[PDB]
Amino acid sequence: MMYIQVLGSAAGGGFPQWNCNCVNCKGYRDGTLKATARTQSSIALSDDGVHWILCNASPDIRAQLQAFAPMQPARALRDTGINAIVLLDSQIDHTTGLLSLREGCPHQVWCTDMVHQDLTTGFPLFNMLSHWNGGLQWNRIELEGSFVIDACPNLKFTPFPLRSAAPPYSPHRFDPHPGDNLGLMVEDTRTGGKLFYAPGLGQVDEKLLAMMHGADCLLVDGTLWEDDEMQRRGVGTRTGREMGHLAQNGPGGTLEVLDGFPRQRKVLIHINNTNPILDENSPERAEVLRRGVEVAFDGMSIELLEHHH
Amino acid sequence: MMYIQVLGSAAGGGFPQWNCNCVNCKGYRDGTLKATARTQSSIALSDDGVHWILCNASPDIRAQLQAFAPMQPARALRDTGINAIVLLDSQIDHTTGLLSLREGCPHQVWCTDMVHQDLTTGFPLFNMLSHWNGGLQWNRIELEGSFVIDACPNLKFTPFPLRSAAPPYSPHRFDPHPGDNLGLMVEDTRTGGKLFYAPGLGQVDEKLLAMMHGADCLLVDGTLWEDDEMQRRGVGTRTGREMGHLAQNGPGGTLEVLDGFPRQRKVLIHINNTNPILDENSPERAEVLRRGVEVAFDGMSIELLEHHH
Ligand SMILES: [Zn+2]
Ligand SMILES: [Zn+2]
Repeated sequence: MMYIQVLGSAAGGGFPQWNCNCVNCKGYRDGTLKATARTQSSIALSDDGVHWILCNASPDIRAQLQAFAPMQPARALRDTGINAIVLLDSQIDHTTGLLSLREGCPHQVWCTDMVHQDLTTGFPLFNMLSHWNGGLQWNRIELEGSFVIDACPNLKFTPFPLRSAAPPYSPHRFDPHPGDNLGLMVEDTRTGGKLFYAPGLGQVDEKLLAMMHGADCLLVDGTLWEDDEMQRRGVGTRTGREMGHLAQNGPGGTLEVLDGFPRQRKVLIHINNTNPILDENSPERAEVLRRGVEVAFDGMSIELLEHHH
Repeated sequence: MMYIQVLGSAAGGGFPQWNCNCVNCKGYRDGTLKATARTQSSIALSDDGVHWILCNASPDIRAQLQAFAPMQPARALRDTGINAIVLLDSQIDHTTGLLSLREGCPHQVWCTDMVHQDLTTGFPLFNMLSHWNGGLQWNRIELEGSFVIDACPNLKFTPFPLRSAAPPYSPHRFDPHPGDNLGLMVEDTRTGGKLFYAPGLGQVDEKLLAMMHGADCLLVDGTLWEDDEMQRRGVGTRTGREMGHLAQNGPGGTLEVLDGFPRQRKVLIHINNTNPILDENSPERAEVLRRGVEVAFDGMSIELLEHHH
């Protein structure tokens, strides 16, 4: 059994977003819209329900941990359910939460060489936190092969490369490198149960589709309904493909992709505050549910029991 | 009229603290203790109720802004009630929140040269955020005199120096400098109403007491009940004076200091998760109330109407 806990299900900014008055955010604050607030994207993984691996450390991490009881097992005066953190990239929204964990150092942190470079230079979290009881202990994610975190010995992690898009602060934003961005396959080696985790997905190739077919649960980018959603709502000028996100709708959209995966569990995560699927009364949400696709929400629990083969 | 809004009232770590199972934190999670959760120390100031100055940008800033409606005036598709941010020091718990505001740059940020040095080097927030639409625009706080922020033209800020204690990450933690730490006097120049704000206060001298007597409201360090509170609760080894905090109780304690200020409004803020005054049923809380002192809570509103003279 692999336990997957959705700590946060929104895109950057969360929902509602602090400075946003789009139809969704204003509607939420007004009480006129049936939607649930969401913190920024982050999941926790476990093979036993006691030892957890945090995937991405969001700026909302304090509220996220507090809302999920296994994060505080209370086995000692000081304690936490977090046994390791895996970073998929070096973006502020995926790393800032580490600052809020510094009272609990040392932490085992898994990330690529490229992300470690960013987090020792442009956003020098490793350097900063080294002054808190040894700080973050770097475990290198290699760009081929798999890894296993000791605390959850039955979870086998196999990262896969995504198009490189270093964050704006990065010394190499204008010079992208392999290892800037990855997605995760996670296997419970006791059952063969497999999670495909790609909260940021801007393109799909044949090899990607192949590896998805071997998965049991697909947890994938749900940022925008349409590629021009930001402009439609009047709160941004950047497009979906510009931000490295495939929209749900349209030719080559994620809903079209997911049509080829009837037997997988399918869940959208990393949902932007502008996305109508957040409206529980929207025809867009209705269409997602009609396609057998789920919309992640904070506190969602996914249990992977077994492999389909 | 000066509006003071307590966005967060806890010390670093907040209450409950994510990795803490002390009597208070465990009691809160158990439902067996009558206490209210608190986010990390931060206040907002206004002279008109519409334009706000944030004092310290805490890691809890998203939840803090969301809980206080004037922070979203909704005058445009993009909007915020934050017109400026004042930093009193460069500590992670007082600055991290800026990362969560980057979608709203440019921001006017007031801080000393020493804090600006830290935030361009060891924790390079200014450098990072410069890539978000101009980033943070530095306004230097000088080490003498006053300043006025344009958006609230009736608030006159006069900082006062505190003992220098640069954060652990700082290139000069072992070499403290004037300007590392300050407190604030804030005057409504329409009424002469004055706030004395010292959320971190480790010592008091004659000049400090003098300037306090000229204030109408004293909003001061409430971190620990006793100097050895951390050890008593079993969750730390550092002492109150070691962390630059005068405890409420004992010779030279803040309660003893506050005895000399009968006519000022007196409010404790920046309260540690270990502090028994958080227990609404504690005899420690009872003693505070008996002394005419208040315990800040998230969402507390303080209105300064006029000067006592
Ligand atoms: Zn919005
Ligand atoms: Zn505690």
